[PDB]
Amino acid sequence: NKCDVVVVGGGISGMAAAKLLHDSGLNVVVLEARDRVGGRTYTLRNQKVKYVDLGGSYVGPTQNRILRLAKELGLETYKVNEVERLIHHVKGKSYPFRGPFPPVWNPITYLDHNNFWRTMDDMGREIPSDAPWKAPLAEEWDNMTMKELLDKLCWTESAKQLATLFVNLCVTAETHEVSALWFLWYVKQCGGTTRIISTTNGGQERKFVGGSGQVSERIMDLLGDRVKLERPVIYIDQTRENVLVETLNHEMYEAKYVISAIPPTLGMKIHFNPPLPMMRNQMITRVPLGSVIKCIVYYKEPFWRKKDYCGTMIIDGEEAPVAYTLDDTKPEGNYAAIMGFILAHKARKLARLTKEERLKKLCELYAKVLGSLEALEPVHYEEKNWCEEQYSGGCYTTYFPPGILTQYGRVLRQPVDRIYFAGTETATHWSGLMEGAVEAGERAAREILHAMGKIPEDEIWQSEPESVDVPAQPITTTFLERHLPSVPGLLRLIGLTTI
Amino acid sequence: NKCDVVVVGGGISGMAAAKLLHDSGLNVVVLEARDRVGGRTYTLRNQKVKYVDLGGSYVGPTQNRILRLAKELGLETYKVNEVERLIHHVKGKSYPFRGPFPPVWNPITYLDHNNFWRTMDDMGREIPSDAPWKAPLAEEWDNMTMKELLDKLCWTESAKQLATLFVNLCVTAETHEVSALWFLWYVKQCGGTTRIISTTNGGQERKFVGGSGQVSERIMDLLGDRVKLERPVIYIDQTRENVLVETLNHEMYEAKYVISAIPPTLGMKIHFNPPLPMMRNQMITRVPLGSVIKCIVYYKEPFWRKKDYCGTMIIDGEEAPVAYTLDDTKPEGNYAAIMGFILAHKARKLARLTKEERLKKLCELYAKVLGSLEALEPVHYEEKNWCEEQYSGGCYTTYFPPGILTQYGRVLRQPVDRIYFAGTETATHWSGLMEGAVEAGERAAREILHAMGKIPEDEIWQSEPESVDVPAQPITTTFLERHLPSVPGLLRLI
Ligand SMILES: *[C]C1=C([C])[C]=C2C(=[C]1)N([C][C]([O])[C]([O])[C]([O])[C]OP([O])(=O)OP([O])(=O)O[C][C]1O[C](N3[C]=NC4=C3N=[C]N=C4[N])[C]([O])[C]1[O])C1=NC(=O)[N]C(=O)C1=N2C#C[C][N][C]1[C][C]C2=C1[C]=[C][C]=[C]2
Ligand SMILES: *[C]C1=C([C])[C]=C2C(=[C]1)N([C][C]([O])[C]([O])[C]([O])[C]OP([O])(=O)OP([O])(=O)O[C][C]1O[C](N3[C]=NC4=C3N=[C]N=C4[N])[C]([O])[C]1[O])C1=NC(=O)[N]C(=O)C1=N2C#C[C][N][C]1[C][C]C2=C1[C]=[C][C]=[C]2
Repeated sequence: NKCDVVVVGGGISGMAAAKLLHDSGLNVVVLEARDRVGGRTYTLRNQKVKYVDLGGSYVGPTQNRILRLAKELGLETYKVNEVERLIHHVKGKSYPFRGPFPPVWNPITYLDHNNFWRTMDDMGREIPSDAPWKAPLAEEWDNMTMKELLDKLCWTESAKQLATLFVNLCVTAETHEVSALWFLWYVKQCGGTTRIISTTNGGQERKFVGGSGQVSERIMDLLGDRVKLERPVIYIDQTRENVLVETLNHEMYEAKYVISAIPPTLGMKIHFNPPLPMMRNQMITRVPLGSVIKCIVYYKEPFWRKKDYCGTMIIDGEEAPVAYTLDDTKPEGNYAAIMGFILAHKARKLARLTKEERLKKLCELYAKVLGSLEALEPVHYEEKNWCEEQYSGGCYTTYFPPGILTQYGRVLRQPVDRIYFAGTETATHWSGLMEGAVEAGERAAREILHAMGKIPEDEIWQSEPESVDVPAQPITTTFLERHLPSVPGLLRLIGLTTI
Repeated sequence: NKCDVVVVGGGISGMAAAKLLHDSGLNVVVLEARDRVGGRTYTLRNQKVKYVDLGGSYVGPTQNRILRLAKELGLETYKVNEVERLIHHVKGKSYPFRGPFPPVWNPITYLDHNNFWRTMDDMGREIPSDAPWKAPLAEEWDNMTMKELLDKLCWTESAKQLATLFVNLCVTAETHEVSALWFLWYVKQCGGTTRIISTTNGGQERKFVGGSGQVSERIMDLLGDRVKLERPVIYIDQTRENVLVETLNHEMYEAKYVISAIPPTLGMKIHFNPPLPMMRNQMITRVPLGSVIKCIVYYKEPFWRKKDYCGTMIIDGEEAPVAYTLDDTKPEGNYAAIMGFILAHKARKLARLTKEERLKKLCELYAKVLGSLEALEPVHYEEKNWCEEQYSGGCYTTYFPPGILTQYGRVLRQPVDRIYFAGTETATHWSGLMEGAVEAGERAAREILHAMGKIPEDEIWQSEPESVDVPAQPITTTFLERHLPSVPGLLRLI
């Protein structure tokens, strides 16, 4: 009933906010719609898999907040398998390689690929992480889709196809669905192209032993009966001295402040009194989440390793249901498994099939890519289509269609009277991921602490010490990578020598 | 409590559905979130204006359903003033003209303008009204914004600027915000470029005497206590024999079927049990409404008429708060007024100002465009910013960003168990307008009648006889309009 702060949403962000406030001595309540905490993280446990992350899973260097929170809760990480060769499957053929990027041999295609990634990061440097709408060319970039940008930048189909796969994989959306400004911000605020795409030294380096769901679960353990499950919030009334928060199951909660720790668009599920300001009212109708099915196929052994394949496959082409896989085998070497994502339009298209039909398609794909009949012999299968989730809206995160980030972006984490906004979408570093969830939850909590006069203004945003367990190697480039011309750059160079 | 059909939303679509079901002998309840009916229509009454439409207002030829429904309810229309000259204000100068289209005199510009409008309609002919995702090039066109299309098609800045204004005015959204497929469908399903843009013989020909709000009000009068105001729906449960509909004010309604007559995205405000199917679950997060402030400045006299101006202004350029106006003077010739729309990003930008500040900006603009100091002497002002409305989400209607219509469009009016979908967004003719609201409400009602075995399948969709009061003249083109080359066409010929 009565408390200091109501946190709407018991995902990592809401739980991190609640924990910080609780630790500070405030009385907090977490109102969670589902019969579980964790939200876009979910760790299934059964005898066949032991445990498996069906939602958010990967953590890595530079994600120091999630690493610190998890460590404090008694969790450990392990390294995703990248010992053996990666595979790039292009035009029906597999090409093994090493390093974050698939190598390209054609001199022209090489220049084009090199220029694409370089330009993505170049453009990124012009975009403030905490205010992407302040980029010098914000409007120009926001008024273009990523498809238009790729069409302009890529002088080869090879680069365009790989860039497209990259976008689909990064933000579970099609290149024509998303703003170029927003996508460029998204990559930059994850530390750039190399950091976001890498397993070793990147966002996919590690997973939590026992699953990421433990983060939210262990915070719930700490908070006890303060977490209220199956309490979807339907109504927030700020017309009186204390904020009134009502749930679907007919309960009323009274608080000094509220943290909204749900995906921005899911704010639509709440009726507000007084109405939201115009900009937020419209913003929450303009910000969809992406589409993805996370699929894990289990095998007797990690047979790919015997062929000097680590389990990573970058698979291009419309026919492939999954465009990207990672080895999901336990650190102990058992429960051998391949994790694959079915992305964007394919999540929509293939949702029509049965679980068994999807398993068959994945195994047949993997058999071809790995050149291994063993891939046709799965022992178990688990999957989760996040598009079906009423209380998520999709995964991994919210994307911005053209024109929206510049017009409505500044509204995202602007308080509405006594409502403050958490959720990974409001983060400024690794927004979209578990790291961003922690950053945003703790920042929102500290905004309330400041509002109560408990901390100074300069303590709202707090730096995080680097993990000792997961140190970050710097992202480096070669002289040639920095200075090799683009394709049009080479053509202009030829033109001047001709003239 | 218990009834045959619960209609969620008491706008024109919900009211039209409820009326049809009521007339058929079913027990209906309308659950309306606001303290009023009408939704995206709202007629304000006061001494200063008598009445004024602050939402949907215009009707015209080919909109036979809204005209028939209004007539039955005892309403009449009158013609929007288009006797005198229209004005196109370009690069700081006013150019008076007659006919629906502002003329162009540069020959290359003429070819470009002609080709643009022609191509819009050409493309439209390949788009099925009831299934735009079935267009032969549906994916190609859906994966482009209108901005990209205009960039490809328009070889002149003049054409591109006017095309942009057209998009902004049509769908209260920026060219880069919207799918080309969806926009081309939108225009085509309103009868094409000429029909949608025209006052005389088009969508802006007429208004209702006394206001369009009377449509929803008079149906509420007919239905009596069946309409429940300040009942926002929060929860729909379909797990049991009868559908359970719960409201915010703690009431429970039980019905055999439900009609959702709210903007698609506002379905998000309802918690569903069981959850919605995947495609609808995501669809309702992908479909925003546009942004507009409707502004009416009142004057002592319709002074523009004295200068042989009808009051229609098409105003190019970023600086102008309002890109389009119409004379809003009463049929009697009193309550002289100019109606203007503040569109898309300008609605966002100018919302920051006070009502008085917007009035000043509009009056100064009108003084410039009309070349009249009389425009600086308003006697009254009314405005409505639809972006602020929790239970609308915007106006005039829902737009589809690139990629959405092809991926999710088929979901729009697909029933979910015992929930059927009305609302202007689900119409196949004049979707977005009051006409579409009536079409969709009556179709949704008839889907339920068919589900109950009361009517055959072929009666779900019903043709509408042409209004005798507002007959439609055909849209015609000249030989030269049809056959003159585009700019690249002329270049290839050279
Ligand atoms: C789903 C997913 C997947 C499948 C995957 C992934 C993910 C996801 N991610 C993301 C994560 O998960 C996120 O971010 C997080 O989790 C978030 O958090 P937050 O913010 O907290 O949120 P949430 O969870 O959602 O929560 C919320 C809550 O609330 C609630 N509600 C609602 N509504 C309501 C409520 N309550 C009350 N009332 C009302 N009304 C709900 O229920 C919930 O609970 C991720 N992340 C990370 O970190 N990691 C990972 O891994 C992930 N994932 C993914 C990834 C991928 N990656 C890839 C690979 C390769 C590559 C890539 C990318 C790029 C490049 C390369
Ligand atoms: C806003 C607006 C404006 C400003 C303008 C306009 C408009 C609008 N429009 C549109 C109309 O209005 C519409 O369409 C209608 O109205 C719709 O209907 P419906 O479908 O029925 O829907 P609504 O109204 O929205 O209703 C709904 C209801 O529901 C409710 N809710 C919500 N949620 C809920 C509820 N309930 C319970 N629960 C829950 N949860 C609400 O409240 C409501 O009530 C229009 N239209 C027509 O027809 N006309 C006109 O005029 C209009 N407007 C406009 C126009 C413009 N035009 C222009 C000029 C020149 C040109 C143009 C265009 C193109 C070319 C040229």
